[PDB]
Amino acid sequence: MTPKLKLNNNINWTKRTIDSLFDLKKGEMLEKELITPEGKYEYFNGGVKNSGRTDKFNTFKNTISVIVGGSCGYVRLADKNFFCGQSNCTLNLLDPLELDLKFAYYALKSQQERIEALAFGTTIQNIRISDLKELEIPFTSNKNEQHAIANTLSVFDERLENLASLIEINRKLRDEYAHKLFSLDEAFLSHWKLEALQSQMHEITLGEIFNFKSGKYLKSEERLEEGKFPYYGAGIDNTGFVAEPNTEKDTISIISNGYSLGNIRYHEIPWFNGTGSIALEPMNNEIYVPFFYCALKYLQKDIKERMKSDDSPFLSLKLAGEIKVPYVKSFQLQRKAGKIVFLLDQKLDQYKKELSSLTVIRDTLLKKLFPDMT
Ligand SMILES: [Cl-]
Ligand SMILES: [Cl-]
Repeated sequence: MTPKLKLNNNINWTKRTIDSLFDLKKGEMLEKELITPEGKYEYFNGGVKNSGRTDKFNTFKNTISVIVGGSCGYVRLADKNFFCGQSNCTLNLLDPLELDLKFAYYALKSQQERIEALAFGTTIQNIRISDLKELEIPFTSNKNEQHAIANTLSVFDERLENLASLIEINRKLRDEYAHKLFSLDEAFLSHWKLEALQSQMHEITLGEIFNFKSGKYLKSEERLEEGKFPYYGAGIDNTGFVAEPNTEKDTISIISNGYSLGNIRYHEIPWFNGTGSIALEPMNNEIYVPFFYCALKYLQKDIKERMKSDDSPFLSLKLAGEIKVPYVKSFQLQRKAGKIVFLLDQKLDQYKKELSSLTVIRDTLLKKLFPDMT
C-alpha cells in the first residue's frame, strides 16, 4: 500500500470496503413521457453519457454514483442535480467528517477497472449491489492528505471542464463569424468595418495565388518519433518528425489521399510534406495566407463531398489548382477579414491541445496518487 506519487511522508494507507464508507441506493425508473430533449436535467442511467433529459431530478449535485448496469463500473461526481436511473447507483458518505467527498470520488475513480471487473456478462452487463459493497478501496484517515490529493486531481478536472466549455463557445462563434464573413452579412460587415468587401470580394482559383507541390515520401529509417520539424503525410496530424523541413511556415496543406482526403491545415512552423499531402506556397508577399486557410476551411465539407462524387480517387494538383475561393486583392483587407476568424482558430487549436495534454496528465496522476491494488 504505497502510492508511486507521495505528496506527504509517512501516510498510513489502508483498505476499506465500500460498505464501511458509503450508503448505496439504486436510482429509479423514469417514465418515457417524462423524457424530453429540452429538459432541465440529465438522465443518468446505464451510460457514460445521459440517456436523455427531464424536468425531474432525484439526486442533488455533488453526489457520487457508480454504474451497475450497462457501462458498469463508471464513477461519476455530478456537479448538477440529476435524475438517477435504475442502472445507476448513488454512494452517499456515511461520515463527511472522516471522509472528504472529493477524495472519496478519486479513491473510487482510481479503482474503476476493479469495479468494472465485478460485472457479469459482456454485451449485457450487471453489477450486484452486494458485490459492490464488498469491494475494497484504498483509504487514509489523514484529512490533510485527503485534501492534498483531492486538490491536486480537482485542478485538473476543473480546467478540463472549463476548456470543454471554451471550445464549444468558440467553435460556435468561429462558425458564425466565418458564415457571416463569406456570405457578407451586412450587419456583420458594418460592425467589423469590412464594408469594402461588399464591392471588392470575388472568386479566384487557388492556382492563381498559390503554387502546389505534392508530398515527397520518406522511409521509416529516415524518420524520427520526436523532432523539431513535423512530417505530414495523410493523417490530420504529423506521422513523426524530420531532420530538414522541406516547406516553410505560413503555408497551407490539403490531404490528397485516404480517408482524411480534403482536410486542410495551416502551418505555423516549418514542416515536411509527405506522400498523401499537397503544400500551398503563396505566389507573393501580398497574400495573407490565413485568410485563404479560413476560406478553404469554410469550403472543406464541399470539397470532400465533391471528391466523393468525383471517382472515389485522390485530389490531384490539377483539381486542387481549380478550387474556387473568395478573394479580395488588398493584403490589408485580407488580413483585416481573415484575422477575425483565424484568431478563433488559433485559440481553439491551443485549447484542444491543452485538453488532450491534461487528460493524459490527469489519468497519470490519478493512478500514481493512490495505492495499486491489482
Ligand atoms: Cl452478455
Ligand atoms: Cl469536413
